[PDB]
Amino acid sequence: PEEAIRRAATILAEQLEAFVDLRDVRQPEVKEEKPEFDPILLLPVDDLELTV
DNA sequence: AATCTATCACCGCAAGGGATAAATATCTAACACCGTGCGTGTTGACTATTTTACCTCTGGCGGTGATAATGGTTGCATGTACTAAGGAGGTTGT
Repeated sequence: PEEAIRRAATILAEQLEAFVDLRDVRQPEVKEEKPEFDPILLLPVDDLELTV
């Protein structure tokens, strides 16, 4: 389950035609985000640049 | 505990979205002034703060009435189911 997740769950990209613009009408509304910056002592191990 | 090939995919690395912070412009608030009026001060006359004195409230409680009145109240403990004990007394027995 440490492999069988990171595209195995994003199959959600195949369950969303029912709900998030069913048609052809993307509208002006945002994504409104989360930033925390380099090189803060709290930053994830991914901020060493990794390998699969 | 090292090796990797061969998974399912994260990175490989192009694009672009929001963000925030700069500059501007607006807002308000903090203040310093002024003016008001109140609680700044002593003095003085008031009248009723307190005390004691006096004259005379409220409520302390002790005292007990007499034409005569002279057989009383009191209602439901409980109705069941048990059974252990004591109580009775005549008698046929110990």
